[PDB]
Amino acid sequence: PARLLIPEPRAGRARHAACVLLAVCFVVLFLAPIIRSVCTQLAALQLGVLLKGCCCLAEEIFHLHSRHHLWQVLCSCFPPRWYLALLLVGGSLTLSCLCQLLVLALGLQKLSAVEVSELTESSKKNVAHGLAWSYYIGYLKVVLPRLKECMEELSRTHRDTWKLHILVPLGCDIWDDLEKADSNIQYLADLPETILTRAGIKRRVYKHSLYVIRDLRPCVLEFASPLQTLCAMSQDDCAAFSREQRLEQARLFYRSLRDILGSSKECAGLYRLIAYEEPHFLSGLILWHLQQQQ
Amino acid sequence: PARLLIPEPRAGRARHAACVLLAVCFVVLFLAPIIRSVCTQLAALQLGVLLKGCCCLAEEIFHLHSRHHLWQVLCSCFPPRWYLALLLVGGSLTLSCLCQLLVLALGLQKLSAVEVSELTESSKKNVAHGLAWSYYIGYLKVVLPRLKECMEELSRTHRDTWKLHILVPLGCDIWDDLEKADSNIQYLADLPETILTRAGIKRRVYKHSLYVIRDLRPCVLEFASPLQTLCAMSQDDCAAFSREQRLEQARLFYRSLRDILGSSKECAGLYRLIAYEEPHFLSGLILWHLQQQQ
Ligand SMILES: Nc1nc(=O)c2ncn([C@@H]3O[C@@H]4COP(=O)(O)O[C@H]5[C@@H](O)[C@H](n6cnc7c(N)ncnc76)O[C@@H]5COP(=O)(O)O[C@@H]3[C@@H]4O)c2[nH]1
Repeated sequence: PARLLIPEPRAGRARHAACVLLAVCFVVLFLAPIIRSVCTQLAALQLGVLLKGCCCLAEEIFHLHSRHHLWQVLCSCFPPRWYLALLLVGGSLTLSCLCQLLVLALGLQKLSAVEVSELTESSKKNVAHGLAWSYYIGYLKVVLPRLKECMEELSRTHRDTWKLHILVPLGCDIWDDLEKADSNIQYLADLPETILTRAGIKRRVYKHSLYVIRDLRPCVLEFASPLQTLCAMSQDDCAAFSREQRLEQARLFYRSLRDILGSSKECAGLYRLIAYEEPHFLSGLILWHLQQQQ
Repeated sequence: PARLLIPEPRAGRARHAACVLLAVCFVVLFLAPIIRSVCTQLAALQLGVLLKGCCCLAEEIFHLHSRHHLWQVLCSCFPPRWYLALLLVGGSLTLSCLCQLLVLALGLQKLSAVEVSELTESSKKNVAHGLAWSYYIGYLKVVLPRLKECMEELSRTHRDTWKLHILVPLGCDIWDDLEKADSNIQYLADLPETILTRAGIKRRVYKHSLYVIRDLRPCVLEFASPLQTLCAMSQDDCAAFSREQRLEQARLFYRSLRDILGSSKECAGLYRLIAYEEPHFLSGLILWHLQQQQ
């Protein structure tokens, strides 16, 4: 199997390194008269933060009813601990205000790549987590409990392997015809369908397929579909989206899906996530996962 | 029809208000000796930004190969115009460094609601835009060109109305049985299906339905499905997601879908977005949209 390097979540040791550098710099400040001097700089920052809120009253007043329907807007305007800044302003000029305005005009407070990356993958509001929730709720929550009955119905036409391997290709190749993927992968038949009236559509139909892979074992197998969506979210270039970020979002999607099916409760063992990169081959990986459980 | 208040995109007039306040404050500074003093504050900011990059070398060194595979990491570490800060540091102490570290330790640089809102909806990497791209590529790109042929095939069993009204309920109510939605909405039949081998599944089936609404007109009609996903992304509470943000994300989804089908090229006039809030009724709105085109 190929080496799976998916990124871990952020541990948050940067604050620890900042604290250590703070303590070391205080020790070198060792080897009372200057503490007031600290305040002469400190509220100098906390003015400008307030200034940012003042400018954020600018556009938000054009969004009163359409986004916020007064006190809600000013509640949303500045960071929530606003009284510390005024508390520090009271404990004491135009140069500071003009410097903060000269910063805020030219826009030199642009965050870097790693900061927006941690802000993206920290919140659960990016593309990959929402799309993984869509794939979990819309498909996997519904089909997977009805898998064993259709398997038994085809059985009247190996109980360890009655699962649903989801191929998750961390990359670009997504194929509709898996018989073009290898000469070893062969189509045999399909499962009995599933009929559900979902979201106004009456009798929506979910299907499957059964693939026999030999040298001599059957399995159910399909691709994780919405990666295909990402495959058109950068090729068509109508979304601001790059290939390196495409690989990043695919790894994030596999990580989020692994997390969701980790704490899943209905999906007992019926799923089996197979993920890979491009280093024939795919049948060899399928056979390795298939023999691994036995 | 109900009043549709969807939020406009950010115009960006806050920078203009900052510039005006800058010019006015410079005029009051009117009515050369102090400009060097500006630099004594100015690089005082640009040190600390560099300090943030120093702390962002901390956790990123635990993410060398798993996210970035040296120079790529330091390239991603600080904001890209790094030389202006060192240029300003050269033009001239421990108090400034300790103040910036004391800020970065306690974490008082937390962005407000409106800043993270503009950062979210500014980039095309939130939940609603990616999910709208999924609904456009997976379903609307495929089905809609094959609509007229199925309509003509049922016609051999009103050409102005041969469309697909997508009900987009900006809210919480999403129903599977539209006959429970009103006594006026009646199910009649379904369109001939669509069979496509998509993403490894052989013979995936797309269906539709035809609803006759009288007092005396037929139409095709369905719900925008993945809003249902959002309806379970906060009720089950396994995602950090609120109801006010649910209404916000639904409005954002309708806006993004309106934008995508605005610049669409295959979907000629075959879609017709109907969106509403909860103020019987739904049939009255459907009849108003249906009579509006004629
Ligand atoms: N009304 C309606 N009838 C349909 O047959 C249908 N099929 C798809 N869709 C909607 O279009 C989009 C395309 O599916 P996508 O591939 O991007 O992810 C889909 C897809 O990965 C998976 N899935 C759903 N139905 C099938 C299916 N029959 N076969 C394989 N996978 C499916 O579940 C994901 C989410 O489905 P929904 O989020 O409930 O609505 C889908 C989706 O929004 C349909 N909408």
